Amino acid sequence: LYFQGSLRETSEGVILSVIVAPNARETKIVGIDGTRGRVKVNVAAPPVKGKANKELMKFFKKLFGAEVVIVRGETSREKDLLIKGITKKEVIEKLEL
Ligand code: NA
Repeated sequence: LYFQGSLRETSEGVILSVIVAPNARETKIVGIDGTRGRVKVNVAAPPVKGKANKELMKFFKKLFGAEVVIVRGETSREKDLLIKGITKKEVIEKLEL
């Protein structure tokens, strides 16, 4: 199981496909869902008032040093994040740290 199954590079940056679980002890990557092609991300925020979406974006903006926006799944557990202006190679390097 590699992170490459959860990423693709468009003209704008990298779309990182995640599957979240809120109410977690710590925001962190906890796995890879090999069937869905998504990174399993625990989010230390409640799923109310957009707080889990905010925490998710904050985590990845800090990790990648780039603006992160939700492009699909704002009200789903399965969310696609656009990491603007970054390459897939850079995203893989940072996910593997
Ligand atoms: Na939310």
